[PDB]
Amino acid sequence: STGSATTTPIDSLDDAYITPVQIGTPAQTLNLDFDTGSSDLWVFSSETTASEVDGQTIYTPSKSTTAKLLSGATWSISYGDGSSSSGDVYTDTVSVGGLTVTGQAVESAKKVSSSFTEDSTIDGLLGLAFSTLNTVSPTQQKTFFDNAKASLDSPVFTADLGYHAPGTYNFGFIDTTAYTGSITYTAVSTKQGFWEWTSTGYAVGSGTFKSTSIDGIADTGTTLLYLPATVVSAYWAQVSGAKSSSSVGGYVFPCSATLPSFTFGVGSARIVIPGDYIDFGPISTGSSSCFGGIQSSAGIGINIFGDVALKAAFVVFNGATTPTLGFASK
Repeated sequence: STGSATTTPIDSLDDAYITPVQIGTPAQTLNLDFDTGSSDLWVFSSETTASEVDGQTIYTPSKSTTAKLLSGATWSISYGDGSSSSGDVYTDTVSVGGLTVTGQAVESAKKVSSSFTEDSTIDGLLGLAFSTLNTVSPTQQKTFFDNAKASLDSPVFTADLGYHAPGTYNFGFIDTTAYTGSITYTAVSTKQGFWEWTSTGYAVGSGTFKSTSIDGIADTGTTLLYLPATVVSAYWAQVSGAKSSSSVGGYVFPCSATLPSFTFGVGSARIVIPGDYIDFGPISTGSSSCFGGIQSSAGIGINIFGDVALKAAFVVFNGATTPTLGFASK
């Protein structure tokens, strides 16, 4: 089997991407944030505290003839941005782009933190990291990809995120028309539950490539590119007037600037992030200070190849017995 679904930016900045997902019988379609940095499929629901729902579409398990309470199971998750959610668990039929999994754990939110409430465009998350990170207790549950893998034509999914435009998540096949050149594959460590890999270095604009190992995670659920402070300083030093602002919470730059590109290495290959992809717009409405899309990871504990980086590539998440990651230009 295969599946193919379009993923759409939630706003004009590409702050996140939503993909429609069918849950239950008859189908209830929710727009979920596919997140290769976590491993829970959770949704706003009829069980979510009413004051914490503000415009989201909810899953109502009582209206699904295939929903079953997973007795005794609870979940609770906290994300790197400080947001969180928790609740109980149903199993139900879940389909993405024509690919169907029966018996998928659908984690129903009883509580969500304010940032989820305040984002009316995201109805939940669909985790695509390794199932060892799944938070369901006392019986850990598998991701949608883990459940589908055996049925897929090939045990892979691909992320093709657009810049200011829709893109595609495919399951079970590699669309050879969706990228240019060849796909360069690189090793993955699953020891932390992430799609963790080592970039071979970077360049800023037309500058020379610096060969240096940068361990980080391919995370579709993180908006920006978080890299070591040395790398980030070298980037922003090429932008007149750019500075790190403690009050804003990262590097800002004059909105009048033209930003240089940023290149990262994948083995001997190179992925070029155009400068425009690094512009996240005014820090507050009407400001002439703009927020940068490359930020320091120094306070995180891990480097994160988020959407800013991944949207410059066609990315293969290869879930073979030994997982690997593939990157191609597009």
